[PDB]
Amino acid sequence: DGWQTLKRFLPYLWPADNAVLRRRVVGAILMVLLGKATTLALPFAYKKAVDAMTLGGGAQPALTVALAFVLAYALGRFSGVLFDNLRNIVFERVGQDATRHLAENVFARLHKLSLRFHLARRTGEVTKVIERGTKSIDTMLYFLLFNIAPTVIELTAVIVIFWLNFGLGLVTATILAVIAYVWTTRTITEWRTHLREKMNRLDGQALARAVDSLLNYETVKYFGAESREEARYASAARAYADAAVKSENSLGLLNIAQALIVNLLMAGAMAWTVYGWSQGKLTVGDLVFVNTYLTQLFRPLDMLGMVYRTIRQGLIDMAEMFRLIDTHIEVADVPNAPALVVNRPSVTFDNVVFGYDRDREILHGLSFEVAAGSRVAIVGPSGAGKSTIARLLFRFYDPWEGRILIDGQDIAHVTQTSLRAALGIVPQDSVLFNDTIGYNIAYGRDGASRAEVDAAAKGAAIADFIARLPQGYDTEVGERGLKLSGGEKQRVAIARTLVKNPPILLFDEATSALDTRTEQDILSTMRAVASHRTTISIAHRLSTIADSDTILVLDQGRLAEQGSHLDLLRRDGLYAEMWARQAA
Amino acid sequence: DGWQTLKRFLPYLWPADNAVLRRRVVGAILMVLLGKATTLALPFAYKKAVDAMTLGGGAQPALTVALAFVLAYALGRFSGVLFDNLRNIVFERVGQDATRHLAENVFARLHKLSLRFHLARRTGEVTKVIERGTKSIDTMLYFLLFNIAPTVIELTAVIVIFWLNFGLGLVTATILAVIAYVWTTRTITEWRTHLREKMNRLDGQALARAVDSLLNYETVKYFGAESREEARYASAARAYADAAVKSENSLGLLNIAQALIVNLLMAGAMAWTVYGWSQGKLTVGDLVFVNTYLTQLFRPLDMLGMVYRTIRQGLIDMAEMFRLIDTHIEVADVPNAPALVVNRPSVTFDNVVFGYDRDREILHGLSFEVAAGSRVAIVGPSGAGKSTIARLLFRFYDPWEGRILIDGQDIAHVTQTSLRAALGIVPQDSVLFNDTIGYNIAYGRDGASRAEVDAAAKGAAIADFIARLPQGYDTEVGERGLKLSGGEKQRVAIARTLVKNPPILLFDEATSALDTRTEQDILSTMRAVASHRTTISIAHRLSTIADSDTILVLDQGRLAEQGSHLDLLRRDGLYAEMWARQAA
Ligand SMILES: Nc1ncnc2c1ncn2[C@@H]1O[C@H](COP(=O)(O)OP(=O)(O)O)[C@@H](O)[C@H]1O
Ligand SMILES: Nc1ncnc2c1ncn2[C@@H]1O[C@H](COP(=O)(O)OP(=O)(O)O)[C@@H](O)[C@H]1O
Ligand code: VO4
Ligand code: VO4
Ligand SMILES: [Mg+2]
Ligand SMILES: [Mg+2]
Repeated sequence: DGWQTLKRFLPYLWPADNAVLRRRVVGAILMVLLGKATTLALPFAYKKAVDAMTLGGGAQPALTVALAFVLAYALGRFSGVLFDNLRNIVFERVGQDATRHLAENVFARLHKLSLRFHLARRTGEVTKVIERGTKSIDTMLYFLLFNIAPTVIELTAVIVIFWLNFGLGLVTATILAVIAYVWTTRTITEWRTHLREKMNRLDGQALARAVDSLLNYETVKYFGAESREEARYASAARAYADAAVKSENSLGLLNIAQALIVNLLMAGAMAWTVYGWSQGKLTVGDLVFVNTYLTQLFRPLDMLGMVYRTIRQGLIDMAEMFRLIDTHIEVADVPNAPALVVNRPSVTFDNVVFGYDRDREILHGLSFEVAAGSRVAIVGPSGAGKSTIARLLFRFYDPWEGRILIDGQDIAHVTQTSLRAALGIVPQDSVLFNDTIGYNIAYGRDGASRAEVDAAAKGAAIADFIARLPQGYDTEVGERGLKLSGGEKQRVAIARTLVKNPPILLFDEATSALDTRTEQDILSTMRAVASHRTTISIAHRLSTIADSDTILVLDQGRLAEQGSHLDLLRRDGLYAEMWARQAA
Repeated sequence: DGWQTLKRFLPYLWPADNAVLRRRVVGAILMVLLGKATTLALPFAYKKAVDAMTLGGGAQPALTVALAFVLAYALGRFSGVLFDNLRNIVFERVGQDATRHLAENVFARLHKLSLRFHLARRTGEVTKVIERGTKSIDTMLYFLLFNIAPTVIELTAVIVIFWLNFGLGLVTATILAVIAYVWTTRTITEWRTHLREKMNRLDGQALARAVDSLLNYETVKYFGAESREEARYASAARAYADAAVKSENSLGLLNIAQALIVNLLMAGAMAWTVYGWSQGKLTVGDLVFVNTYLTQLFRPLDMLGMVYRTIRQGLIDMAEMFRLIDTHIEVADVPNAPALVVNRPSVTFDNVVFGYDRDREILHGLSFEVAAGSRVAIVGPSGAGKSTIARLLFRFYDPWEGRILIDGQDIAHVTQTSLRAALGIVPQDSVLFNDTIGYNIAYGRDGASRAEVDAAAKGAAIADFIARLPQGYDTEVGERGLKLSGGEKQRVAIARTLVKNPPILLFDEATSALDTRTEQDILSTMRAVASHRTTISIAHRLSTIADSDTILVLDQGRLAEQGSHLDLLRRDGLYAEMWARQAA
């Protein structure tokens, strides 16, 4: 509930560092206290000012006493407002710092979590949650913190004052009033919360549908599907509006009940006071006093019945953000993991059995050894699952059984960072940042110099194409570089991995989008650049890999045939069939 | 400014076809008027109740007179709240309907706009603006509409009452108070707005950067670049927080000045009233009367100073939404465009000159004719720009000069819908909706039956693969189909286009991710399905298109060679070189 959320948020407000920020909170609390004391004082001055005017005076009738007391009243009101604005000004920095640290922590945690949480994740939910939560925590914190506590202080103070100045039927009346108020408010809020949860869930679903439609604009255009999308959005919007109408009607009923109770209590107290006046026990200033005290007390509470809905939503949103921060990490490093030390880059697969889900096993005891410095190819027909090999090597997931070794070391027992530092990959579908081509190429290593980018662009055979562009390296690619052709994007990917210069390199359909001459050029660069590293090339078109040291042919998640190109042509098996057929 | 935004928004509030809602708005305004009248009346009753009890009495001036008037006071207070909540409950339906129609209009317009918009922007900004704006308009409409107009009514009424009951020094004093109030508020708000616009732009930029970081999770993982993104986000967040601190300081100063003016005016009025009382012109009830009137008047205005920031941001966002709605459409249908009639599907290109930007011309007077029913291929090396042809054919852009005709008809003069209805395309990068495989295949034509999907899945040679999946047609595939292999995605794309059954079909490197046997299979299906349509196949690997009726070879935006496969091999030109090289 909300109480747990606030208890979780409380450590951020009173940090255990920054000795400077801690003092400001104390000062702000002191300002709050002075403001309350002044606003509490001013009605006693008003009551006495009224008392003086009627039934004689002490020096002069009203020339001096009435003027002095009216000016004291006005100056008091102004002083209270001044203190309130001063507390706001002093406090605002602590809040800004607290929310900045919350945002930074959530961002870091989201980058640390496992990919399986990224494979099915809607863009709209994450973006909406972070934007909404930052705005939410600022609004909720200010309204919550600075319009509830002083009212409690004033309620206790008023109880004390009634104690000191009257008989205690007033005390019993007010205590019963507060008890009724709390019980009624709680039961109504309980009824209201289920409908609130339903409304919020429907809103989130509608927004995610809308974003997916907008994100697939090309496909919606190709098939003329505009009307279908419009109807699909319209239905969700109507359902949401209905739920909202029910929610606000219940809010209105709760507000009417609360105002009835409050005004009943005021009626009763004023009546008892006038009855007491009839017997000559009390002056009429007592009447003015009680009236002013009650209205001053109840103004902050009546203010709230029109900011309720927002505060509620804010509290929900903050709970949501903590929920996101709490989800656990599926794949983590072991305790005290040693660093990876790569001296001779052999690769061993030892009886690896794996699948994404327990109901579909994909690899069936695949074992093989890739010798250091050798050039090997991995081929198979479609659906083979060869792209898992690579995804497993980077430890995006762990094997159910068996193990992977690099230089004789179990990759489950080493640090993730050294492992991924030792490996380079060129994937099938490469994504570009929304920035210049020069930034995208320099991204491979921290601080890439002009010489490294020039060398890589030469090795990638894109130098002339860039030279003929008007803006050169500053040509914008757009979103996912959708402004560049496929061969251009694949060349940028090759350049990136060239800039990394990793000891072990993986080509994952690296050449599939290029023309023949470009292909032969980059293939020659790849052969030259492979001098003393382990290179694994996964290719569809066999002619580009026929000179490999060894070829692994996978079918249906297992190793069907293994050996050199000549051995497989002699065996007359699957490889021979594939190659012969393709040649014709 | 805000005034223009509100004037634009007002037609949504007072509709013109339902008529049911129009009566409800009238009823709500009537309730507002009753509530204000009651809250205005009850202080006169209080002043008189005070006047009766002191210095005389009509009958029994101790219990009967005082009880009736205090009870009337309490009942009046309660009745005002009751009317206010009743107006809220009655009005709530109109707001929901208005915001629903606004959202629907923005969605439809966003779908109608030109592609060059989409390819220039970030997903996060548009999603943020639509979510933020709907929440913004609802909150702003409620606060704006129901906490400003009654204060104007009350101020005029109080002016009238002072007129009727006193001499007009009070009137001039209030007039001067209002004039000073408005002038001060305007000039301070003017200073504050420049800082506000900067704050908002900085926030938008930071959020866009964050979303692009999250959207490129794979690449950021591949290069261990987490620290760079964390620092990059952190700096923007600090800049934003600084700007926010300046803004709130200026708001605090404005609030203090306003409260000073208000409390000075009350001081003066009550002082003058006491001075007048000293001469016996006025009873003591007058003091309470004036005090209560002023406090009741100013209580709604003191509250606004703590909802100001929110309303301001809301108004900004509502302006933003209309700005988006107004942007003009680059490519529009001509007036009275006739429908397309496809009787003989020939395609003519007539001297088409085009480029994306006026500083880089890509096609240099390309002209050609594709005869109805022929099988033509378009080939070239990389960067050729052959991928522009299709985008031009669908009229995503217009030619600078020349024209394209189908059956002889200028495509610029026909309706966009009939034109795109006659064309099918299989693009290089195919996008999947976040849903099941069956939904994605059935999407090609509205209401697609089970027989058509079965026939298409057979023709695409994916039936066995789907049969071996546990959930079959109900298999989830992620978003952008990132869960499927490349061959699977390309097969789904082929199936969609087969489901459309268009008379003209374009294969844009359709066979690129498949193995040899799958390729030969689908190539046979295509050949069979091509019987009486025009088919244009753009292919990198020449062997797959050697049997075409004719092949067009493009280089650098021009036609290098044209003719049948044997003619080009005899010519010993570019085609011969490319083919020979690839074969070896
Ligand atoms: N995220 C995933 N969730 C569930 N199944 C998956 C996922 N990714 C891949 N699969 C399965 O992995 C196989 C694809 O492996 P892959 O090596 O990419 O084949 P290909 O080389 O033809 O692209 C498919 O059978 C697919 O169903
Ligand atoms: N949307 C675009 N905006 C700016 N330049 C573009 C855009 N699309 C293509 N270009 C340029 O067109 C050429 C590649 O276009 P394309 O037709 O895809 O060639 P190809 O057929 O070889 O893939 C490049 O020069 C590219 O910069
Ligand atoms: O997308 V292309 O440059 O390969 O024709
Ligand atoms: O679908 V694949 O065989 O190209 O990775
Ligand atoms: Mg694969
Ligand atoms: Mg291309």
